[PDB]
This record gives sequence, structure tokens and C-alpha cells, in this order.
Amino acid sequence: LSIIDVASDQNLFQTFIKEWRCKKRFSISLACEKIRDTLVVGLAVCWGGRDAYYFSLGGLDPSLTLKDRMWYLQSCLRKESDKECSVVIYDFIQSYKILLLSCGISLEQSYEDPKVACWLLDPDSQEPTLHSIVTSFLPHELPLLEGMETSQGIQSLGLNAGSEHSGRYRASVESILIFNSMNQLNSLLQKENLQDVFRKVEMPSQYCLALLELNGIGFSTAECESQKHIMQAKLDAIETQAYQLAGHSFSFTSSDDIAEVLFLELKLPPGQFSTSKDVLNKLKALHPLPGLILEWRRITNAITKVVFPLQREKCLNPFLGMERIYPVSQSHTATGRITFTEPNIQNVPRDFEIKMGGSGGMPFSISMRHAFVPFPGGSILAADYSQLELRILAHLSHDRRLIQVLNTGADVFRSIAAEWKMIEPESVGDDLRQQAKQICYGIIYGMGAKSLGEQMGIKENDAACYIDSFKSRYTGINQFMTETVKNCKRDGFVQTILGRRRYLPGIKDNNPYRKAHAERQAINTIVQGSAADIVKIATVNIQKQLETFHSTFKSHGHREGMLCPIRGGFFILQLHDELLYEVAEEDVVQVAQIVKNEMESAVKLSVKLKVKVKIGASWGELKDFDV
DNA sequence: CTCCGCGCTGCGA
DNA sequence: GTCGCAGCGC
Ligand SMILES: CN(C(=O)Oc1c(N2CCN(CCO)C2=O)cc(C(F)(F)F)cc1C(F)(F)F)c1ccc(F)cc1
Ligand SMILES: Nc1nc2c(ncn2[C@H]2CC[C@@H](COP(=O)(O)OP(=O)(O)OP(=O)(O)O)O2)c(=O)[nH]1
Ligand SMILES: [Mg+2]
Repeated sequence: LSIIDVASDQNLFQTFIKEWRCKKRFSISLACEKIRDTLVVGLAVCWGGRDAYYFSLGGLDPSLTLKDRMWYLQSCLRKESDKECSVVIYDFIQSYKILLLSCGISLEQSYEDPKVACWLLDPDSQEPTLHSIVTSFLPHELPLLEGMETSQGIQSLGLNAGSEHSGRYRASVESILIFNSMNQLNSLLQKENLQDVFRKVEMPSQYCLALLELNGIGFSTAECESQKHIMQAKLDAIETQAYQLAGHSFSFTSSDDIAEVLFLELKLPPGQFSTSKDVLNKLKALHPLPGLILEWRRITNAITKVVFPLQREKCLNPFLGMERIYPVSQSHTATGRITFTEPNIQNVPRDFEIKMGGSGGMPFSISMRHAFVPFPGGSILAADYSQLELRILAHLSHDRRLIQVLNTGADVFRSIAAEWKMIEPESVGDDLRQQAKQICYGIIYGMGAKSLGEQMGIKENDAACYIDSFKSRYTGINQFMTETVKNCKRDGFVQTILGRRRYLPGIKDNNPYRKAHAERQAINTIVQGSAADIVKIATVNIQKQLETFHSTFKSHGHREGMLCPIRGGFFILQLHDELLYEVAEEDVVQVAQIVKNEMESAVKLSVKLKVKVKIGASWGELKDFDV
């Protein structure tokens, strides 16, 4: 195709930079090749048609020194008041990282990612690939990717150095394929009214998500190995104690040789012979072994799936003098939530105690949320949304009882256990509060009486009286739920607070399980997704105002090249109703004021949003803050 | 065929 | 190598 090598002639280069400055929209494809590791060889630009303007950064005019080329490169990729420029890149979060870390260019224009648009048009769709966006939106240029089998991988074609094709060809092909496909996706977004969401909350959230990836969460490898050795010892003692409690050895992973010990060798009560966790919690009250196996599964899940993984992905930050974990973002969820991968620092286990030693042992707290530490002379500011997924239900269902218990102040999860266990509300521990939290949310979202009785440890008909009490007590929640399945059946889609549409065609299926899944999924999506929006619209506005009062830097990777006092706040992790920031000592109070002022001013609902700000030297060592 | 929802990950088949 | 089951987390 038309591949203009702009860096070949001096007059040809300056004409490309002149035309580049008149563009209010263009495309980029970072070209990366092997060393013979990654290495940005060049770049690709497109403003229309099948013209690709390769920007070699390594056959070239000697008068165009690399340094003179990099000045013009940053002269066109930086904002200058009302430039109105909107770039289109295939992987914005990783292209913004590679450009900042391998070239020194901190992008400041507007951004448009075709992958985000493909998800915003169908959250249930498959992860977009360049072959999946061309086949669906630009099929008339599909014969271009012929031979380029790398188009079927989520890695950008220009960033896939493993392909035998040159980095120039791979980037030039992608530059025109993503520019024209974005014009088609922009035409579809403008039709469904969702174009504003793509550029006002969604794509600017991926910018904050690219910043947190360069920042990374702190990690204390010494606190991990200490918490590990306490856990392995209890694991080592649970095996020996359990193997004496049964007389013979038995693998805690073989449900066959476990049900033998419990239901047969120990004559424990029971469809039957199930070593499930819902059953072993009921049998926990009869023999020490049903509780020792549940502890074996808790420690093993930690010392294998949160400990050993975290001590693998740890990296050194020589500038900050720390060892920080570098997770990966993933916003491709059906509810709009943001999850993390490699490693998932969202699944870090909660604070749990182990009792080791003679007599009644000795209490030993194991908070694995505690090795995550701030920088020298820093803090970790966490801000909760209280009960966001229930205050939203109050704004939609308008139930006069859910709003009553919301303004009261009681912990309704504890109050559920007070009615369940017939215990004082203040006596409800966290283990029972979490079990009652699952009972609270599941019953609202359509938990059956069979699963309720199995969790509650009571009969099916006994648990059915608890469900029918909820329907009678809270009556506005079901008026909306029956009206929600009315609006999803007539339309075939559920809409969030921002207009995002999840398409549920299974609500008309002939199978009762299939209609129920979509019926249930419709009620969760309208409230789980509306919460992921309220978080996202707050996440962007907090980085916006932190960038206003900005005598600081905006990311640890940004300041890694400018080098100095680390003064500003930083992003690290986002839980589905809680935002964590790594603020610096000097302005712990200012950021906490911005994080909380914006998390409330993010949306305006019937029920005002309550936000609880906490602060400390660890994600587990958190204490309240006044703001 | 089988009835809260979303999400990731290691092991075993 | 690939996917299901089940462990934890919102
Ligand atoms: C019938 N029942 C109940 O009502 O529990 C609540 C409650 N509570 C908590 C205390 N309480 C008394 C007046 O406030 C009340 O109504 C609140 C809510 C929500 F605030 F979220 F709306 C949801 C639920 C529910 F669990 F039903 F979903 C119940 C069901 C299973 C159990 F193990 C214990 C109780
Ligand atoms: N359906 C469903 N949603 C859940 C479940 N656990 C968490 N969620 C969703 C709904 C609430 C939201 C926040 O979860 P958290 O665990 O932060 O809960 P919380 O009740 O807001 O927290 P707390 O009262 O302890 O501050 O995530 C669950 O088991 N089922
Ligand atoms: Mg919470």
C-alpha cells in the first residue's frame, strides 16, 4: 500500500509534519522489533485512505538526526490549548506506556481506542482483535491482513515483534485499519447515543488505568515471607493433627478419602457424601476435623495462589527504592467493572486469624493486605462507597424500607445474622457478617430456596420462609425487579445509569434455567454496572482535580524519566466499590478531600452517596481519617 | 441439561 | 496444551 517513508527526504519530512499539524484526528501504530527484546523502530500515521506515513526512529536523510526527529514527534503529540486533536491507537494503555518508557513522549491529546468501542457496543462480546474489528467493521480491507496471522492475537500488530513481517509493514497496516475502523465505530456509537460515554468516562478511565499500571502497588517481600512461614507452619500442624484425629493419612484434596473419614469412619451426619464447604461448615460444629479441612483450604489458597504468585511478579523500582508489584488492567467485563491480572491483587485474602501453640494456641493475625506498602514517607489512602450497590437500588426501586435501613446506620449484614443466628447484632463477627452478606445479596438477586437452606444450614422450606419474608418486608425492591424483567423482555437489553446496554437475548428462552439466568442477570447488571460507572466517573474526576493543584508529577513512570521530591498522590488499585491511592505525607489531607468530594459529586441520586475515607501505612493497616 | 451476580487462577484430568 | 472445578476477592 501507500507507505510514505517521511524520514527519507528533508522536504518530504517537513511536508508530512506540516500536514500532521492541520489534522484534528489521526492514528498511531508503534512499531516494535527484536534486538537480534522489544525496541521501538518507528511509528505509523494515517489521516485517511490507505496512506501510511512511517516515522523511522532508527535509508534516512543524515540531516534528520534522531534528536531532531524526536522534537517534531513530540511537537505533534502534545496538546497546545484547543488543538482539537483526537488520536486513535489500538492499545491505548500499553501504547501510552511504551511511548513514555521507550521514547519519552507523554501523550496529551484526546484518545480513541477501537477495542473500548467494541465492548461499549456489546459488553458480552469477545475480546476484540484486529481481525475481529476488521471482519466486523471494515471487511472491505480484510485481504490486507492476509498472511499476517498475528492479527488473531490481542497484541497489537505493530507491537508484535514475534511476527516475521517487518515492523514497518505491521505498523503501517494497523495504522490505516484502526483509523478507518474507528470512523465506523464512531458512526455506530453516535447512533446508540453512547458516543459521549466512550469519550467522557470510559476512555478517560483507561488513561487513569494506564497511570496506575506505571505506578504499581508497593510490596514488602519481608512481610510476605514472615506471614508465609506462620501460614505454612499451621498448614504443617493441621496435617499432623488431622492425621492423628483420623488415625490414618488422607489427602485434603481427595474428596473420596475425606468423605470416608467424616461420614463413614467418624459416623458424621450427611444429596450425601459431599465434602462441600457449605456442608463442612455445618459439620464444623460436631468434630474438629470438618473445621481443620476448611482451614487447610484457606491457608493453601493463600500460600499457593496469592503468596507464591505475588513473590514472582515483584520488580525493583530503583528510583523509589522499593519492590513494587506491577499488575495489568482489564476493563473488558460485562458489568463495566475493572479487574486485574498478572497478578490479581484484587483477590488478596482478607484478614484471618490462625491459632498456633499449646493450650489455646496463640492468636496470630494474617492480613496479606499488609505487605502492600507506600513509598518512604507515604501512605495508602483508601476510600469506600459504603453500600453503593444498595443505594442505587434505592434510587431505582424506590423501596420505602431499603431507604429506611439506609438512613438508620445499622449494619444490615450484621442484622441479618442477628435474625438468622438469633444473636445480638453487635456479636456478629466478620466471618458471620461475610456469610450474611452473601445471603443478603444473593436473595436480592434471585437466590433459590435450595441454595439458601444449604448456606443457612437449615431446610429448604425453612429457608423459603426467609425469602418470603424479604418479599413481604421489602416490597419496592420486587416492584422494580418485576418491572425490570418487563423492560428487558420488551427490549432485549438492560441499561445502566450512563446508558450502557447489556444485551440479554436469553430472557425469552424456552428452558426455565435459561430465562432465569437472564432474568437474574438483568437485575444484577442494572445495579452492578451503575455502580462501576459511579466509581469510574469518580476515578477520572479525582485524577482531573489532582492534575489541577499540580506542583507534582502524574505517575511514577512519568517522573522516572524527568530524573526529586515525590509530593503528589498516586493511583494503585481500584476495588469494585473502593478506590486506593498512595498519597504523600505533605498532602495526605488535600488528596483525601479531593477523593471524597468527587466520589460524592460524581453522580446525583435520590439517596446521597456516603463515602468513608481511611488512611495508613498498609492496605491492611488502615485507620479512619476525618477529611 | 438445571436455577444470586461479576471476576481471576492453580491443579488435576 | 486446554478446560472444569473450586479456592479466594468485590
Ligand atoms: C427476611 N430477612 C431479612 O429481611 O433480611 C434482610 C434485611 N434485614 C436485616 C434485618 N432486618 C430487620 C428489619 O430491618 C431486615 O429486614 C435487610 C435487607 C436489605 F437491607 F438489604 F434490604 C435484606 C434482607 C434479606 F436478607 F432478606 F435480603 C432475612 C433473610 C435471611 C436471613 F438469614 C435473615 C433475615
Ligand atoms: N451478588 C453479589 N454481589 C457482591 C458479593 N460480594 C460483593 N458484591 C458486590 C455488591 C456490593 C459490592 C461491594 O462489595 P464489598 O465486598 O466491598 O461490600 P460492602 O457490603 O460494600 O462492604 P462493608 O459493609 O464491609 O464495608 O460488590 C456477593 O457475594 N454477591
Ligand atoms: Mg464496601
